[PDB]
Amino acid sequence: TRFHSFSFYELKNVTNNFDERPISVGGNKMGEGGFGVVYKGYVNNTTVAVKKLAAITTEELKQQFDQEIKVMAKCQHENLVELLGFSSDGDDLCLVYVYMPNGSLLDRLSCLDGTPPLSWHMRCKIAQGAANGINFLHENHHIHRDIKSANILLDEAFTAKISDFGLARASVMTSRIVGTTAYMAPEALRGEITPKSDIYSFGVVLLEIITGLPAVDEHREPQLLLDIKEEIEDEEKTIEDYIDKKMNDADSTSVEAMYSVASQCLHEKKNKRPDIKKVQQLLQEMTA
Ligand SMILES: CN1CCC(n2cc(Nc3nc(OC4(C)CC4)c4nc(-c5cnn(C)c5)ccc4n3)cn2)CC1
Ligand SMILES: CN1CCC(n2cc(Nc3nc(OC4(C)CC4)c4nc(-c5cnn(C)c5)ccc4n3)cn2)CC1
Ligand SMILES: CN1CCC(n2cc(Nc3nc(OC4(C)CC4)c4nc(-c5cnn(C)c5)ccc4n3)cn2)CC1
Ligand SMILES: CN1CCC(n2cc(Nc3nc(OC4(C)CC4)c4nc(-c5cnn(C)c5)ccc4n3)cn2)CC1
Repeated sequence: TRFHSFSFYELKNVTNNFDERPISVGGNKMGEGGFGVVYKGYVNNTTVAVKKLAAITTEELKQQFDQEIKVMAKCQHENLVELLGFSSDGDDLCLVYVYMPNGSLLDRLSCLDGTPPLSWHMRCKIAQGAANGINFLHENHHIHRDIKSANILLDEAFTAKISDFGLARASVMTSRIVGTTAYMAPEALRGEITPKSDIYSFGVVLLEIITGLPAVDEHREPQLLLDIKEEIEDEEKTIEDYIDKKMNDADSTSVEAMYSVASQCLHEKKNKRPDIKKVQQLLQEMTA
């Protein structure tokens, strides 16, 4: 697959000079990370998302921009975001993607901008879709290294689409430890590079789908959502205590079936964790 080489001013045109005001206000800014700002645009009579990279050295940022392109050139799947083009220019790095009508999983779980809560049926399909996207990357010998709800984007049909490949690796140890701390496997925080870590991170994403809570809340007991696993095992709290109350269609059997998959993904021992193929098989058996 080949990408369109855009000019910074030819991208400044579609985003109305990268209007930093929100969409609701009438601007073009639709969100931010980690590591730049996602902007709304229209080009070839189609809506696009333009991410403007912000500088955590600028030489290391350029490497992630390059990794992104390399992975996006090789990998293409139904449950993966598609790269449209990029702007190289003089210290101005921008990536172009197709606009995701429903934004991110993080934002739909928090009902940001007054969006309706996701039903348990929509949540099961989003989890299945995301596991299919991770399956494609693991089959194509890639490790994402940053599986999180802000990187699981959603289209008009709520089709889960994995994004941000700026840290992905082919198929081990490393001195430069990267990823999101609230989602990292114990061994990943220790410098190991294994697709078994991507499973741990997906286990956190699943607890977010069950609870509607963020992975980390400094003003919460426990601060890390992955710790609720221990509270449940210790009978300190139940799964019912943690189930998102913003659902009317969540049956106790399939919620506990999804919790079982998350609990297994969240094993301390990377080898005692199921592979993405077992994850997909369990998530499929959950909608039966
Ligand atoms: C600082 N940086 C700014 C941006 C700059 N730049 C890149 C392009 N275009 C481009 N670059 C590719 O190489 C990489 C990813 C940059 C290293 C590339 N690679 C593949 C490919 C196919 N299979 N695989 C495994 C990879 C396909 C298409 C590609 N197109 C234009 N400007 C590079 C330097
Ligand atoms: C200042 N800077 C401006 C921009 C300029 N620049 C141009 C490119 N274009 C590019 N580069 C590739 O390089 C590698 C090998 C991926 C890294 C590349 N590779 C493949 C390919 C297909 N199979 N494999 C194994 C690789 C296809 C197309 C490609 N296009 C990248 N940077 C550099 C200097
Ligand atoms: C300031 N600067 C602006 C940009 C301008 N510039 C344009 C290019 N375009 C380019 N460069 C490639 O490769 C090199 C030179 C980076 C390594 C390249 N490679 C492949 C390819 C296909 N298979 N493989 C394995 C590689 C395809 C297309 C490519 N296009 C390079 N510099 C120079 C001056
Ligand atoms: C009420 N409504 C307000 C509007 C709302 N909404 C829709 C979008 N569309 C969107 N947003 C992206 O980014 C986020 C979620 C803002 C941060 C995004 N990102 C990429 C991407 C792929 N890789 N990388 C590195 C980035 C591709 C496509 C995208 N599409 C944003 N908000 C829906 C609900």
